[PDB]
Amino acid sequence: SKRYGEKLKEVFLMLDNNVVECIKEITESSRNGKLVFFVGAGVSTLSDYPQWWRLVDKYHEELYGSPYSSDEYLRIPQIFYNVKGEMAFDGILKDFFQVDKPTNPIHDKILAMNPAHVITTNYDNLIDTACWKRGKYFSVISAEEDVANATSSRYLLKVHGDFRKGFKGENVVLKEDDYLNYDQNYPLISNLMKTIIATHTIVFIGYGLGDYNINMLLNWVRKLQKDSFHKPFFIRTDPSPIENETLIYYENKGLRIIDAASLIDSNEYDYLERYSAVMDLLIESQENKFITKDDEVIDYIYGKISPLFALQYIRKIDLKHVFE
Amino acid sequence: LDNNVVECIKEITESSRNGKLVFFVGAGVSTLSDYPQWWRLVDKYHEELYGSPYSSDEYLRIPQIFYNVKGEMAFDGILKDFFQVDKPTNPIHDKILAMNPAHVITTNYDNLIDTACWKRGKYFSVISAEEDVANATSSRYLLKVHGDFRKGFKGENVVLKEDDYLNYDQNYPLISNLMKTIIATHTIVFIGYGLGDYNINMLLNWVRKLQKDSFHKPFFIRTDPSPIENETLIYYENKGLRIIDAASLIDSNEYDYLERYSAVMDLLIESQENKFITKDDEVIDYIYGKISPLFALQYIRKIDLKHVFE
Amino acid sequence: DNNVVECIKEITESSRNGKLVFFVGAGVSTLSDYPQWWRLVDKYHEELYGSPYSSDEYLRIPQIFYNVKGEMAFDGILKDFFQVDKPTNPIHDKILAMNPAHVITTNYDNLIDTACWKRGKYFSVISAEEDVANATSSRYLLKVHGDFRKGFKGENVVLKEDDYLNYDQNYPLISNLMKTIIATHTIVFIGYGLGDYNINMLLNWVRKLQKDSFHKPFFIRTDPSPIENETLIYYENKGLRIIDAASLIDSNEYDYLERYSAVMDLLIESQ
Amino acid sequence: VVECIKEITESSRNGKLVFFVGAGVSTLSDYPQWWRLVDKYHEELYGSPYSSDEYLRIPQIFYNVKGEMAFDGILKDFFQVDKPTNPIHDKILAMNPAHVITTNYDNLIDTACWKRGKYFSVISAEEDVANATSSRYLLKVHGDFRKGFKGENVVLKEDDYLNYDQNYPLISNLMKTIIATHTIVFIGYGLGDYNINMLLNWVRKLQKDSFHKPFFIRTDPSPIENETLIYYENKGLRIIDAASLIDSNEYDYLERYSAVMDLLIESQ
Ligand SMILES: NC(=O)c1ccc[n+]([C@@H]2O[C@H](COP(=O)([O-])OP(=O)(O)OC[C@H]3O[C@@H](n4cnc5c(N)ncnc54)[C@H](O)[C@@H]3O)[C@@H](O)[C@H]2O)c1
Ligand SMILES: NC(=O)c1ccc[n+]([C@@H]2O[C@H](COP(=O)([O-])OP(=O)(O)OC[C@H]3O[C@@H](n4cnc5c(N)ncnc54)[C@H](O)[C@@H]3O)[C@@H](O)[C@H]2O)c1
Ligand SMILES: NC(=O)c1ccc[n+]([C@@H]2O[C@H](COP(=O)([O-])OP(=O)(O)OC[C@H]3O[C@@H](n4cnc5c(N)ncnc54)[C@H](O)[C@@H]3O)[C@@H](O)[C@H]2O)c1
Ligand SMILES: NC(=O)c1ccc[n+]([C@@H]2O[C@H](COP(=O)([O-])OP(=O)(O)OC[C@H]3O[C@@H](n4cnc5c(N)ncnc54)[C@H](O)[C@@H]3O)[C@@H](O)[C@H]2O)c1
Repeated sequence: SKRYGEKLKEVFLMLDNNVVECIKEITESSRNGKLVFFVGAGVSTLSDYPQWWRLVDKYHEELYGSPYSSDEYLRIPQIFYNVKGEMAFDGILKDFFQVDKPTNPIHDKILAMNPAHVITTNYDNLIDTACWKRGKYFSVISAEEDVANATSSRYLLKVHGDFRKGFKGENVVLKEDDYLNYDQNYPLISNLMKTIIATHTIVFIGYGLGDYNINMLLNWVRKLQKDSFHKPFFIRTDPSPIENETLIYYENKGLRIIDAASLIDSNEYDYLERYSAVMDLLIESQENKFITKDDEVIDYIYGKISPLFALQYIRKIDLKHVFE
Repeated sequence: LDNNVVECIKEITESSRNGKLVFFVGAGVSTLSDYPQWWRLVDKYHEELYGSPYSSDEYLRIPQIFYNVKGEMAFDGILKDFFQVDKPTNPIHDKILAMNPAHVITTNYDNLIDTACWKRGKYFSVISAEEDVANATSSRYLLKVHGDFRKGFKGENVVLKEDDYLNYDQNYPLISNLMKTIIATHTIVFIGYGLGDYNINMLLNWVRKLQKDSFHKPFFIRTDPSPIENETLIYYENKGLRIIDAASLIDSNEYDYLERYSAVMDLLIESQENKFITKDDEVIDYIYGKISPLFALQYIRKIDLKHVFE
Repeated sequence: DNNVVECIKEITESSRNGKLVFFVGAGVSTLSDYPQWWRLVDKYHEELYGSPYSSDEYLRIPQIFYNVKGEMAFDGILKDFFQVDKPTNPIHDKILAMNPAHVITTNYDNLIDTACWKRGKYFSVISAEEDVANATSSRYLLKVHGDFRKGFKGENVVLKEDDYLNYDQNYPLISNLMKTIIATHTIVFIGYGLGDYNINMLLNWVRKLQKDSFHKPFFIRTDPSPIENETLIYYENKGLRIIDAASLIDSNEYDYLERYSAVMDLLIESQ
Repeated sequence: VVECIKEITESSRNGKLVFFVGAGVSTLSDYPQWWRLVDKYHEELYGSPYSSDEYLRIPQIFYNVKGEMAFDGILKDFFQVDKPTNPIHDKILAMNPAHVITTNYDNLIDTACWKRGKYFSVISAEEDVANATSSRYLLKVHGDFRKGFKGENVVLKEDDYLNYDQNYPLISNLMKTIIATHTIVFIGYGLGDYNINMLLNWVRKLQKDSFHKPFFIRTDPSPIENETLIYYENKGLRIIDAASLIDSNEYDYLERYSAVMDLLIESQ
């Protein structure tokens, strides 16, 4: 623990200026309550939740008997649904996603950032349980109707649905038709997601850069007026570092990319190490662990105290809350 | 009043108490403060374009023709000289504010709602442009979907010409999405709008595409001089609107619009604290609504009960 | 003027070259004593409320009547108002004689159909999705808004507000054919007003085309008064080359047939 | 296959048969497959070398970072070649197509039509739609290099495909009209090709029986899987498989091309 903390401190000390600025911005958004987390399949896989390539390859085994491009990801489930029946599709869905898995530490770190909302394409309930444990209530929206009757100000928006109503394929977006008619089938959910993106600070965690949903979001963001939105933060946790060409392309596309592999060296299959590196960097920056010089000490104290310069006297009891 | 009107009042007041009431204020409320109606601008454009002096499509066409012909400078100058006039804030603006709306969406370019919010001591983050959406300093929005003249009395800051309406979804994606989200997640009351209004019917067309029971029917405060024909009410209520008719609300003249608006506004406000229970069944229903959640607890302190009943 | 004669010369060259298609509207059908649309709108309004129309009302009133009274009443009114033997007015004969490549008509009557049949000029009539795929002829008489060939019902026609709302979804093949014919031929807009809903929709579509990637359609404005200069320039920059019958000749308000006949026969002679 | 060849022969005799020539036919003429040029782009970006997304993205990434000049330079060095027209070109033209629609941006089909004596008003840009001087059309729906080997004249990157309708309204309208008014036979197209699937997505919007189901000539080595065949025939494509039509070698594609084309021609 102490060794890991010291190594994280050294990593922060040798961190690049752009990455430290990104960390500062994310921490400021968290302090302001305007931080939204967009969780992908990486966080779900961190809890060994069934991966989608597995589902697609069982579908392909049923279709052709021998067990995958990105287009295939949507075509194969569609071919199974059409050639086969919806009953077999739903049976596979239930047999595979009808499992109970723990909430890996990345869920805890995501919830510990105090995100205003947690958007996710994951049909699992890991994030819901994680927010239940922490005692903060998130109104879960996974169907069109759920949008209207939202109980709380904080949203847990599963943009692709989930299996709360049942392990049926009409509850989730998995096949090609679901994606083609998503705008027509999920008007309210899509509008809510876009509004949350526009009004909040979005951090993409668990997504590959070439993911379908990320590219769709960037396509939509292209339409927005220049400088009318804040560039979302993209936590990239792929094994190998990010190529400079891809990094520049996707940063010009509208992302501020924090590459986990570029901060901490780890084994090719040590995804949890990279997720933890990024999330722990953010959390410790939140937890004042990385402030060492007296200059940063004065800056932190001033940031906490200066607003109180407007008041004539501050109760000593209040000073406790002033310093959390 | 009629049972359906009382039900609309109850729903509106419950939403206002819960903080989930959004007010969609049209041009009628602004005109209530003598603000120049758009038809005045359209007639001025027609008089400048032709010898002298409008359909719904002409509303957008004549400004568009004047633009294309006489220049953005001329269009802008007409708008500036016609709109750069200070006006007072109506008692109906203050009634709307006193309803405690979560958000106030409006298709008005004036600051009358802005001035009323500033006077009433209500802090709303004003969203009149695309950049304002991300810069919203508060969680309650005063959303001018058609822009305004805060940046300047320019024709590019507001949606007046036909081209502006044609490319609205492309020029105001953030604002349009925000309006649709607020409509979906809130209780919407339309005031100052004609039932055949362009914006109202565009919103109804959008709602047509939603799921059958995935949204709450917006409340439409209709304040035209004559009572709504039963055929029109049937047509528009089947389209997702719950209409509170002011003409049916009270007897009034043909051109006393302030009284018609104030009837509905006051009837809503005074019902804010009204239990709306007269028979014993309603009283017992209200008491059960107050006391049933406490059935989970084994015992309730009597001194606590005062908070249960406010 | 140079403009009028040059436009008519262009029309005649299109006719001679064989790339001429006529977009026939409501005025041409109204000439031969055919109920104007606002007459049916007034009929629906009277049935709805008992007393008597903007562009939006044109669609909404039939839509309101269909929604409340029902589809059966809508179809009954349509039948009793449109089932009638009517004569092919001289403008039909003139347009046919101009040897159009195709006839694209927003009118749901059979007038142009009967004119073609009895005049010897054969067109494959396309008024429904099934027509486009299986049409014997290569030259189409395209009724974009359908007609009553199958039956006097509102489902075969585009009248209500919802019919115009879902036209692209409901008439993909017909709309594609119309736009292709507009792109690949010379369009003469006869029987339409400048502020027409259909004309403005077509101009909206044209606005999205590549700059000077098409030939501006010819708009025959057979209206009572002369066209205002500002309106004329506005609609000429919208991709329309307008030939006005209120400036070509002089007549009174009700001489609509005279305006049509003049603006058509003069072009015919110029060829 | 008998009914499909009967229908194709009927269309050819009547004159209402159109051919959709894909990249496969030009590849037959040793014209580089698209994935080869995608690998070329991927080599100058990351240094060392394919789904549809990457197909459209690698060119897009190179265009964005490297610039327009490098994109056009690679295009010029990659397409400044002359390739003989296959016997497949001649066989396809032997049916006297009403129109020929191809996504290939080469000039193989133009030269084949010239040599065989047929005349098609080749359309490859927007301004060519109005100026066409014939009812016969050769619709190059993805542009051409006739105006020069410039990136903006063709549709081969992600941005081009995304804004195709907004940039090719007339060409898209003409293609859809030709498909609706004719019977279409697809030749040299991947059964899972992006353009073919976009066409199928558009077709699923049309009302049932309002269009002739297009013929898809599949020339892959292995026979089309029964599940894939059933799915893509339900979608609206009548699939004729050359792999199952006659046994063939894996890398000998011309044999299946000729098998299908000559089985259609001899069926005349
Ligand atoms: N062709 C295919 O797409 C395919 C098919 C079957 C299996 N696989 C294998 O599955 C493995 C992982 O899933 P994927 O293929 O969808 O990755 P992916 O590259 O498609 O998804 C990448 C994103 O998901 C996260 N992620 C990926 N793998 C993870 C893992 N094992 N644990 C935790 N987070 C992970 C990463 O954070 C990354 O941002 C890969 O090694 C892949 O080779 C791939
Ligand atoms: N061409 C024109 O439309 C035109 C031009 C000049 C005058 N007028 C007449 O003057 C009045 C202008 O209003 P409109 O026709 O645009 O209404 P409208 O029907 O277009 O607007 C409807 C809404 O505006 C409100 N409203 C209407 N008139 C109002 C007024 N004078 N003061 C405050 N609120 C009002 C109503 O509450 C109603 O909900 C109308 O009575 C109209 O007949 C119309
Ligand atoms: N539409 C209405 O609500 C309304 C109200 C009063 C009068 N009118 C009548 O409408 C006619 C023209 O006005 P509009 O353009 O608004 O009508 P409209 O909506 O019928 O326009 C049809 C177009 O066709 C041509 N046309 C018009 N009347 C014709 C006729 N009798 N025969 C042949 N062609 C004709 C003109 O180009 C006209 O613009 C006049 O006869 C007028 O008496 C209509
Ligand atoms: N996940 C993936 O997508 C994946 C993975 C590994 C390999 N591959 C593919 O293996 C491919 C081998 O070729 P392919 O069959 O997939 O081609 P293809 O996918 O480009 O199919 C193109 C079409 O053109 C025709 N064609 C293909 N090759 C031809 C040739 N040499 N000559 C004439 N016509 C030809 C084919 O019959 C097919 O109709 C590579 O292009 C590569 O993309 C794909």
